Amino acid sequence: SACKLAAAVPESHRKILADIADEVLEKFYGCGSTLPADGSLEGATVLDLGCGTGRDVYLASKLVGEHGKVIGVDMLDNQLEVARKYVEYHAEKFFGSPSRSNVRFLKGFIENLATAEPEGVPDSSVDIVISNCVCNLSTNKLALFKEIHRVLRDGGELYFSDVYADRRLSEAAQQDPILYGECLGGALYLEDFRRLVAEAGFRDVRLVSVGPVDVSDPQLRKLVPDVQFYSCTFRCFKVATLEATREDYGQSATYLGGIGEEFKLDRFFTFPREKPVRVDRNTAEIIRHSRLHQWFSVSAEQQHMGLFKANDSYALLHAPLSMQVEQLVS
Ligand SMILES: Nc1ncnc2c1ncn2[C@@H]1O[C@H](CSCC[C@H](N)C(=O)O)[C@@H](O)[C@H]1O
Ligand SMILES: [As]
Repeated sequence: SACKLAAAVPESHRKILADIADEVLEKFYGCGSTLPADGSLEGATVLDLGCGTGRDVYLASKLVGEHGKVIGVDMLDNQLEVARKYVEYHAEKFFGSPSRSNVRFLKGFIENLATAEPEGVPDSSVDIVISNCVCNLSTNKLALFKEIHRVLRDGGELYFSDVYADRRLSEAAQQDPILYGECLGGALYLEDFRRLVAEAGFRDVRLVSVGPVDVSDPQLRKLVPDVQFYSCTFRCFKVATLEATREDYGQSATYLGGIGEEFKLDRFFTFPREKPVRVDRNTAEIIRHSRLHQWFSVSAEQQHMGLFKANDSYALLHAPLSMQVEQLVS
């Protein structure tokens, strides 16, 4: 019904999740994973938008390690006061519990984290911004995405899970608070998403995972007849030199190990240890300016060879976003 792990949980996250307070997991309902299984998180500052009971906040906590930091934001006392419960519990995980926790919880609206109350979230403080089945619920999406842009460091990354549509919803369906409350009503047409995040400073969206979402309950399915709701997990890097098109300047880039046998960046790129792999300029700028430069040697720009076609799905790479997400999902 939208808000439920609409894919399997990744392996590494399971080991952890076992150890997460069961209360936090009874409650909790987002479409799939909003946190990489890269291994790329040690020492990061992660912010969660609409964190609720803090499932993702506490999973991030273990992932970042004792010396990274997590900040869940949520608008509701009732959701926050549940997650605050287990700060100390989950400090066992770091051995020295009642003291060793990274996490903290701010109360505020995600469209404005500068007024989040315990304390605000200043400009350029965050490495990763996550969210699990929450952004579809915003009222001013452009405002939200700009806000996210204000708060990431340069080379930082919006990496998040949310529910998206085949097509714009009818004027009617927009209004229905039942539909909206099931995290379907507010969901975005994939092409309007891309348009917005770009309007807001993110010109390069990359799709990690797509999930079938089905309304079944036909009291709803009437207002959205031919719609096909999705659950997509998207990374958008904050990097000033990205263009809206994946141009090719001759560069390869090579994963050096440190994490696993291979680093998998998106559906299109998989760098295994010490094997160079050709990339478009954006993909290079991402690696260079993000936290990734440390596991990554990256060739120099050369001559422009027009649109990047060095990939075996290059056709699709350049396709609209709707088409990308029909083809994966089939
Ligand atoms: N405009 C807004 N500002 C801040 N938080 C919001 C919001 N609209 C909805 N939320 C929060 O969004 C959450 C949707 S439920 C998802 C909670 C969490 N991501 C999980 O998977 O458990 C709720 O906890 C709600 O409090
Ligand atoms: As939801």
